[PDB]
Amino acid sequence: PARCRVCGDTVDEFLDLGRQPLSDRFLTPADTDGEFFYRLAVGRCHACGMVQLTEEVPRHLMFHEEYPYHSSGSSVMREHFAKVAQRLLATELTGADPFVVEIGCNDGIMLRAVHEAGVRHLGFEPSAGVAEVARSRGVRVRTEFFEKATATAVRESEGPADVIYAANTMCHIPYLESVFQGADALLGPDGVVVFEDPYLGDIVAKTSFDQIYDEHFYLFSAGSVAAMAERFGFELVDVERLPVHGGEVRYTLARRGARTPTEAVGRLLAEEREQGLDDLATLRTFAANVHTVRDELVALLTRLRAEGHRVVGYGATAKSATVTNFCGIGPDLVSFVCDTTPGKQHRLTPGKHLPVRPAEAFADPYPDYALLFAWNHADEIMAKEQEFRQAGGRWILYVPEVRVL
Amino acid sequence: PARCRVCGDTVDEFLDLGRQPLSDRFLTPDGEFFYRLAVGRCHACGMVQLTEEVPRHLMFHEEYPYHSSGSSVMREHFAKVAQRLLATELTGADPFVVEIGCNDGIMLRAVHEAGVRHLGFEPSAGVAEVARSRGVRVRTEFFEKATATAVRESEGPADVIYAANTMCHIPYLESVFQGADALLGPDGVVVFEDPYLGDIVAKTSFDQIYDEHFYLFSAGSVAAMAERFGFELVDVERLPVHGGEVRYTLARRGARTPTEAVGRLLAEEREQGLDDLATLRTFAANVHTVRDELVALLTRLRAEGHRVVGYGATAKSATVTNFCGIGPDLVSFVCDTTPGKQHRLTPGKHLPVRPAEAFADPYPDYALLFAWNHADEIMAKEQEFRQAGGRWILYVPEVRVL
Ligand SMILES: Cc1cn([C@H]2C[C@H](O)[C@@H](COP(=O)(O)OP(=O)(O)O[C@@H]3C[C@](C)(N)C(=O)[C@@H](C)O3)O2)c(=O)[nH]c1=O
Ligand SMILES: Cc1cn([C@H]2C[C@H](O)[C@@H](COP(=O)(O)OP(=O)(O)O[C@@H]3C[C@](C)(N)C(=O)[C@@H](C)O3)O2)c(=O)[nH]c1=O
Ligand SMILES: Nc1ncnc2c1ncn2[C@@H]1O[C@H](CSCC[C@H](N)C(=O)O)[C@@H](O)[C@H]1O
Ligand SMILES: Nc1ncnc2c1ncn2[C@@H]1O[C@H](CSCC[C@H](N)C(=O)O)[C@@H](O)[C@H]1O
Ligand SMILES: [Cl-]
Ligand SMILES: [Mg+2]
Ligand SMILES: [Mg+2]
Ligand SMILES: [Zn+2]
Ligand SMILES: [Zn+2]
Repeated sequence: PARCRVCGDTVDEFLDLGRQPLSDRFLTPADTDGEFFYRLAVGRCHACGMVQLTEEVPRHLMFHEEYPYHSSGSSVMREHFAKVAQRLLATELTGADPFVVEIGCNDGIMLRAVHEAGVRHLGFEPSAGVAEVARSRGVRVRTEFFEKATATAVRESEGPADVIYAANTMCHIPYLESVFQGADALLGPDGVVVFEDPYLGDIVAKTSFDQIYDEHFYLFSAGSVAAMAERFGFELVDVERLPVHGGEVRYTLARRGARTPTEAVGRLLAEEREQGLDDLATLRTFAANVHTVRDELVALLTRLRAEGHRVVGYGATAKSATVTNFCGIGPDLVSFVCDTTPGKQHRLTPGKHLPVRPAEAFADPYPDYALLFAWNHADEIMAKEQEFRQAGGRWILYVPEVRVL
Repeated sequence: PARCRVCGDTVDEFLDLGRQPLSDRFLTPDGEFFYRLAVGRCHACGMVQLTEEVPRHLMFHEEYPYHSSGSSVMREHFAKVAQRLLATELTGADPFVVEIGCNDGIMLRAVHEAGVRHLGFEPSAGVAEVARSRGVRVRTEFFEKATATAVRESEGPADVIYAANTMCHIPYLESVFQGADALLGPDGVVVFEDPYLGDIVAKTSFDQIYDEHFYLFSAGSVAAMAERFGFELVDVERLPVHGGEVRYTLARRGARTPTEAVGRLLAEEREQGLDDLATLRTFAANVHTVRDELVALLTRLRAEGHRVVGYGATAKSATVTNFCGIGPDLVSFVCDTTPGKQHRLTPGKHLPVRPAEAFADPYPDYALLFAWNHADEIMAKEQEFRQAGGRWILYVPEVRVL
């Protein structure tokens, strides 16, 4: 059976999402025959507790020059990261020439604020097209993967870092031991690694299975991160819940013994215990709920198609690949998906090949129903689409359950 | 005989913050108003409330120096509120939102831009003209039974009545909720967000207690006030703004099913013991502790010869300075970005208010952070101060130097 990527012990599988494409490999017609697939399934290490995918997707297939996710296409997320820059600038710098490092800086949504404040900084972004965005904003960015050797080389040329930050990146990286070897080389004396990622507790509580796909190798919790930190000579010393991306936790890891864990760490552990997050049974109940959501969503879409309604998807999310492929949802059930990201438009969604169109197509004419794939952005979207609702249009949500609004 | 402004039963006092000035009344350099600031808990309905009501025309007036749109974080916060209300509550052919206390109208402007019918109530003439300037329909009236009833009659039913940092400012809740009964749709709701009692107690954030904050709402006291007025607490949400708030959703009794969040927050109040006067006494004890340590610290520092400056001329700061006895001998002046407040003096204790630039002229040894709710923003801005060896004094949730 599978072996844990953190500790090497045995992983018990609890959800099999079947054959899946790369979530962010939007296709032209020419690409469909060559299309990569893998088996997506999730399990729990019985030793260390880390919840993780069973099949590692090679990193160069996911992250590469044409990687299509631009972080700065959301107002809520631009403002989130401006506040992140402030937090780090306020609490994690010392001395005359402090140094902020980000792993997975993308289009520079966070570091651009660090730069504008005059603080020395460096991002690692192996996806060149978004890295060019970051650079166009004044950000220093190496087009390379953060791992032990690259971090260690930066330590020599740039000196110690006050903080290494990563958002929606650390869970994308199976090779955590290399990353933390790199952090141990690169951080200064009072340095920390601060990372925020989709939280297992929220996923389980919301039945948000679409948070499970190729780029989410780990579904972190405080318990698993605490064990992982200790294994690599680090220590979980602070936790913070965040509402973005469906529910996340931001973890702060110091070298072991360097800092006093905050009371927040124990509080979140107790939440996990109240949730039963570390019982496989809870995880099995999750998997049954995932199956109910699939049946109810497919039955709803099938009925709306039978009635001759028009259904269109809203937001070509990476997440949505898990939904379409696990649920068997093709162009017969959802005619196209509207998305604001220019590089996603005029292409086909992974595996199930829904056409992606610009947002403007949503109004020409308005559909009867919009399937909200970008449900983590619901208020922004439902707010602005007033003409849709005035014409009687309805929203279909499937988190935390299938429902029509 | 302290009487509950919601149910009229007896209020038991648990904290006395002494003689205080009006919080937002900054002085040019004799006729200075003081009132007694103290807080108690109605033993019958649980509502925590000030023991003396400041007459409202003294507080809310033409030159009121808070514009909501002044802060980036509240601009951002209110954009999201607009999106929330528009997404969740303002459904139908021709939905109508009313706001109590719309101020300079940032929130309603997004409702106006979405093409939704609305009306702000804003009795401060000046902020009201700003809101109008942004396209917001505003009456320059206090929201109360009569004014709300007439809006019902010209404009028809409202889907939502919303209030931010305003409901806690209004003693006359019965009048407000009558207004809302006249004016709300069938499935309409009153949605309001205010500084949360549970956070105040948890953070010993006693500077949240001052003239404008007449009520310190909890889920429990809100549920009881709602039921008194024939409404029902059907939703709650915690918000990090202004030191910790909760947003309460009220519908008419039986109109909606309370969300699971209402019960969870009531549980957290059970766990915190928030409905026990003993817990409030403990809080009052901690406030006294905070004063001792802060005073003792500032005194040590100025004997040691160090220079101290305040950062942010907040409304809240007046409670701290006057309760703690903090005058210009302990803390030399206060920097602030509100032109409105600059080159005037602080209420009661009289620290002078000078613009942000004065902080760097030269930097002090210690900066006493009154605008503690904006710590990241402020501390991230002030890189040279830190680089120069500066230090920050905070007193929430406890006195300490970072
Ligand atoms: C607000 C808005 C968005 N949209 C569109 C824009 C995006 O294409 C998509 C949203 O993608 P959004 O939920 O942010 O991330 P995705 O699930 O892809 O997830 C990606 C991939 C990644 C790194 N692995 C990850 O973990 C999260 C961080 O990011 O929706 C509109 O059309 N109209 C809109 O008004
Ligand atoms: C960010 C920043 C602020 N500053 C300054 C700006 C303000 O004067 C003060 C902040 O006041 P701020 O915490 O918002 O509210 P106050 O307690 O006044 O409270 C007021 C009174 C009122 C309506 N009753 C209320 O409840 C809240 C909503 O608003 O500090 C800087 O100098 N530099 C900065 O970088
Ligand atoms: N080993 C590694 N080092 C640095 N970046 C990496 C990486 N592996 C993947 N990435 C980058 O991680 C990013 C995840 S996208 C998330 C971007 C941004 N921090 C946000 O929160 O929105 C991608 O741009 C991808 O190229
Ligand atoms: N009965 C009443 N009706 C409407 N507005 C009122 C009121 N009593 C006070 N106000 C106004 O309520 C506001 C409180 S200040 C808060 C303003 C804004 N809602 C915000 O959250 O930033 C002031 O503008 C004050 O003039
Ligand atoms: Cl399964
Ligand atoms: Mg230790
Ligand atoms: Mg539009
Ligand atoms: Zn393991
Ligand atoms: Zn009472």
